[PDB]
Amino acid sequence: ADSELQLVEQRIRSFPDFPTPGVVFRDISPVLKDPASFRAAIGLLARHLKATHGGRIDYIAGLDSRGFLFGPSLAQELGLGCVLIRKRGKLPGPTLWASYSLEYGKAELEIQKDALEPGQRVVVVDDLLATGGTMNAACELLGRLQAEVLECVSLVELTSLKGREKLAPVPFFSLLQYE
Amino acid sequence: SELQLVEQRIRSFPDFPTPGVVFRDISPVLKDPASFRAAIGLLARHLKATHGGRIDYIAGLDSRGFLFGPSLAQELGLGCVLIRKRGKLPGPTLWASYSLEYGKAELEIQKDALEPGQRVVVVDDLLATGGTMNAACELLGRLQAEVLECVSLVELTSLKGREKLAPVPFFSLLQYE
Ligand SMILES: O=P(O)(O)OC[C@H]1O[C@H](OP(=O)(O)OP(=O)(O)O)[C@H](O)[C@@H]1O
Ligand SMILES: O=P(O)(O)OC[C@H]1O[C@H](OP(=O)(O)OP(=O)(O)O)[C@H](O)[C@@H]1O
Ligand SMILES: Nc1ncnc2[nH]cnc12
Ligand SMILES: Nc1ncnc2[nH]cnc12
Ligand SMILES: [Mg+2]
Ligand SMILES: [Mg+2]
Repeated sequence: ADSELQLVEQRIRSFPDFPTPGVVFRDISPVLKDPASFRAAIGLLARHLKATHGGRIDYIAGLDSRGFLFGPSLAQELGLGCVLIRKRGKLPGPTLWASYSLEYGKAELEIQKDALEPGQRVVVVDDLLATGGTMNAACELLGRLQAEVLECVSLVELTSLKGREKLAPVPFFSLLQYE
Repeated sequence: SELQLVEQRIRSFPDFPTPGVVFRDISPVLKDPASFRAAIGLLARHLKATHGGRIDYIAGLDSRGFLFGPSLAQELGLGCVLIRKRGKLPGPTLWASYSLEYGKAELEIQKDALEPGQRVVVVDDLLATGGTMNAACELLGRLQAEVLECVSLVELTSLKGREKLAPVPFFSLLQYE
């Protein structure tokens, strides 16, 4: 058992029935508050991506909002820029947008039309994968820009919600798996 | 020239999200690794110089504040606490309503985010009217935290955000009218 993974796992805390009945909410806040834990999370993700893609990445894409907490740090670790995929209405200039559902509601994601040029290689990062709706919407938009999505990564994966399978055949990797 | 790497990576869009606003887009700073690194480094060096070893935590403001908070905290060897838009955080919370340049909103913080006395520097991407950053200071004030300083990448000086935070020290890398 990797001690690095334990530093992350030990800092996840759970709240039942938030924000709606029957949801078991995984709170990442303690990971951010513990510098040792955050550093471990970024390092583990970066190690995976370095080994899996050999540096052949152009940009990291961070997902509004909790994905914002990991995107830039991960990109910086890898020497890469970070592109923003945001909740609809937040980004200026020409955009594309897509509707989707997540575990406990629905929303719309959006990306600036000039965020990526055709052919550019991207890895998508978010804090947690659940139903995979949010990540799938991100992949759909990056596809509209003719970007190649190499992989999607998160800190946490809720495997009972089968988000992984929803993303196929786009590869996926998480640090931690809960039901 | 480190500052110029940041300066060169701000775009502007008139009348977004509403008429009368000139929107400063930070996307290009994030997209250019050298730009982003320069920004974090400039912020970190300022804070180390100003506060020595007296900062306990960085607090980053949902959402665009999240882009800088964790990086800045990591650079300084500190943890980052989250101040989120109301409704987003689990557990017992405090919240406060406020006006920003182009709308109204509400921020929230977890009651156990901080212990009384602990010293915090608040980070956000951009300071306009100062309403957001002020609301964040209020929330920290209710937890009896000591807010040492507020910082941002961009400051819109004609909106007098600095005066709303006074006498709390404020520092920004870039200034526009
Ligand atoms: O796999 P899914 O079922 O789509 O759920 C996962 C997504 O939902 C949450 O975001 P949320 O919409 O709560 O916004 P936030 O990031 O601002 O918390 C979470 O941060 C993921 O992005
Ligand atoms: O100085 P003020 O007048 O308060 O305005 C500045 C704030 O407004 C913007 O946030 P916004 O509410 O647009 O949400 P976002 O961070 O998700 O873009 C920006 O990110 C600052 O936090
Ligand atoms: N169960 C959960 N916990 C935390 N964030 C989530 N986003 C979607 N589902 C979630
Ligand atoms: N003029 C502006 N540009 C970008 N972000 C902002 N947040 C508040 N006012 C803003
Ligand atoms: Mg999210
Ligand atoms: Mg903001």
